[PDB]
Amino acid sequence: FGTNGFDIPTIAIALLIVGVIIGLSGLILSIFATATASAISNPSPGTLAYNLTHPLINGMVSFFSFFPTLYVLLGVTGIVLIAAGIISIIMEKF
Amino acid sequence: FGTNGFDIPTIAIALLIVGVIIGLSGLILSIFATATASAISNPSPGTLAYNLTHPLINGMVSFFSFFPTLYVLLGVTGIVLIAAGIISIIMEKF
Amino acid sequence: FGTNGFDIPTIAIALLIVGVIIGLSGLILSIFATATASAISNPSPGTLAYNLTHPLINGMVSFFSFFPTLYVLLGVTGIVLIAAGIISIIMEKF
Amino acid sequence: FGTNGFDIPTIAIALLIVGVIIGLSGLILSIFATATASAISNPSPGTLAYNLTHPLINGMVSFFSFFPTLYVLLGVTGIVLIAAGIISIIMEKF
Amino acid sequence: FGTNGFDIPTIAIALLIVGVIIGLSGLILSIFATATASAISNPSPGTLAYNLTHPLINGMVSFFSFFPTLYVLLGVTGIVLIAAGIISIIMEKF
Amino acid sequence: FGTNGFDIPTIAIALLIVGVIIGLSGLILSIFATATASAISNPSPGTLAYNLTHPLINGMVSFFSFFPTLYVLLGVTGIVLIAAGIISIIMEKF
Amino acid sequence: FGTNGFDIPTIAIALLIVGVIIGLSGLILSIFATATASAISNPSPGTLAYNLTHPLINGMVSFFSFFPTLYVLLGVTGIVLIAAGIISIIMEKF
Repeated sequence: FGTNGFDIPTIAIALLIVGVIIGLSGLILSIFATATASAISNPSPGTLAYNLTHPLINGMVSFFSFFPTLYVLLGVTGIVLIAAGIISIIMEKF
Repeated sequence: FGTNGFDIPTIAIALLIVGVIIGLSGLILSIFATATASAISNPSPGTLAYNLTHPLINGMVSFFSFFPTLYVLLGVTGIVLIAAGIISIIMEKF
Repeated sequence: FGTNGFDIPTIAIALLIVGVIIGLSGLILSIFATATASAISNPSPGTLAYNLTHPLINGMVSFFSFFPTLYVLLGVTGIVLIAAGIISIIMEKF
Repeated sequence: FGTNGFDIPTIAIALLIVGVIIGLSGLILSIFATATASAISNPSPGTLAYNLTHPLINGMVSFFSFFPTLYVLLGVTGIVLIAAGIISIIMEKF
Repeated sequence: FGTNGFDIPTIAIALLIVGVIIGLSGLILSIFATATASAISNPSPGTLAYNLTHPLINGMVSFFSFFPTLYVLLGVTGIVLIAAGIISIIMEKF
Repeated sequence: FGTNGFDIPTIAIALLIVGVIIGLSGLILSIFATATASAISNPSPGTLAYNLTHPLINGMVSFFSFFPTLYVLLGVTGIVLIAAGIISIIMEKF
Repeated sequence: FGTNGFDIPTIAIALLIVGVIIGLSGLILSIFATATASAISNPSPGTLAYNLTHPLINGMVSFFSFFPTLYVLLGVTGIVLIAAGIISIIMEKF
């Protein structure tokens, strides 16, 4: 059901795979982050350990804050492919 | 029942396959999302785990919100193919 | 699901791997830093041992302060790749 | 009763085997856990033995809490296989 | 009584075999589950044994709840085969 | 019941083995720790024997405190394998 | 009266043998347990002999409590064999 490489069943299967992979990624990261939170403690506000550990958790927070826009762009990517497939069908179906 | 590659039984079979694949995709994603919801808990509004986990679920929500337009475009795709087949039949049947 | 080398499932897997690796790195460094803090003591403000040891912990603090910008740039890196993939798709999909 | 490797009697036998194996696993683990609970005592809240033994039972509780999602995913696995078999039948039966 | 591989007596025998196998599976699982229920006791709501045993029975309940949709899909599978056989007969009987 | 190496009965047996091994480990360590607690006495707070013995029990406490995160990660490991098996099934079942 | 190894008279003889063996086992164990009960006395609640003897009778009670589920599973075993024989007959009698 297509012309050259655009196949609607293939697109549906690809969406299935992408959705399930993202679900697994979210599940695994969320499970692991709880273990991280449990492991690290809060020594004191001003002792040596605080100076040793604070920037690491700051980087954790920053990178985990950068993920959401990555996911948004990854979601936006598919609409471009679908529109390109539609346009390619239109171009030489007539 | 056609001219070159447009076959009405083939179109019906293709619609059957697309519908059943989309049904399976919806079923599997809906089943898996319940397990995800059960697995992740709500630690606290302001502790370390919240900062570690919140953007991930934000990305989950965003991507799952992007699916509906993908499905709408995927549905729109078929009408173009059917109309192109009709026009191709008309062009050289007479 | 792509054109030449841009594969959305591959991108999702890469994000999974990067996230889990960063989580392991943060966990290991945070665990080890507590052992470092426990091991080193505070001899006195002005004796020989203080002169012998202070610049080392100063370098510890400085380098651990340099990590956060490294993590920020590492996070920024991925958006460039995703945008480049989108542009590459757009260039020759039409 | 199938096309290449999808056999409904074989699927039924596989479900039988999986169910009976899970039943045996639950029975054996539940029986053994009672013996574990009987064997370990509660020395005191703050003596040496408590410090020596508490994290072990904490790990017991954690791992036994991780089983339920493992079972849920194991159950979800079969629906994917059945749907794949149905789709494979549909693809080349017509 | 058929054309290539579609044989009505063979279909009837296959339905017989599937029905009897499902009957045996239900009988065996139902018999075994009573023994499981008898074996496991209820220690207390909050002692060590409860923490040790509760998630296992939760997984039991979940997986046994996942069976019904598996059976429903297994039943749906046969109609597809019968319809495919009918269509295959129609295609080249005329 | 699988495609290449993913076998649901094998997964169930593996979970059985892992659970029983962890149960035996917890039981043996808990039994032995009571004997350790009984054997070592408390000489005095400041005599020679205290200086000779205290860091050893400190290391005991520390290592036994490190076990819980080891168990948590060991539990997390299985979900990755199950998700990978599901994804591998999805990839080439269709 | 069978196909390869399933013989109804043989099955009946096997059931006869199993029943008579279980009857003999129950009779012998019940007779011997009375002699055990007669032989052991009750010295006192707190003297040396009580500490010396109580766990042994506790183990007696526990093991004799484990027999019933063993008998239940042994009884369940035969239904599986009979159903397997029926299915094997059905498979190649037609």
